[PDB]
Amino acid sequence: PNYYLYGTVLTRYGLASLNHDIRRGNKTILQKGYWNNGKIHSFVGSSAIRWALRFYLQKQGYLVNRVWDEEEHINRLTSEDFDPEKFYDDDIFGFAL
RNA sequence: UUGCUCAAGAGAAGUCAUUUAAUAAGGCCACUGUUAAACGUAGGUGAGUCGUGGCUUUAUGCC
Repeated sequence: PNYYLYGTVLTRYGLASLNHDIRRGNKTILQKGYWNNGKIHSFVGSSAIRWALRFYLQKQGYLVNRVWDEEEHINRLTSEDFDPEKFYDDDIFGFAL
């Protein structure tokens, strides 16, 4: 049967400066917009969280097609052809060429 | 003085009276703009009115 895992996770309190918007001028301003009650809330992109999850998968030793160098800051592909059967990355996050 | 010399085709008259291009018609039925992504890191400003009034020590600032 089809099974789904939905979840809302709440992070710990602290100072935050993540996923900044365009660094126009000298300021590095946050990614902010409207939320409930019509007040301004700061946002963090979901692509960053997906990248963090993929990096966790890579660091834990699971076989992933995309590998982060952590030194040259370049993403390298283990195999040009995407194989979701073998790679955790392709199975979970999908792919598109 | 020219086969010439002169020489009005002239006077008057409504193309009129009447007539629906009318009756009827669905541009209709179907369509995902699908799939993937770290913001990394450095780019600026245009425009009035004129002589103390409630607080506060003139002071000097609030409305």
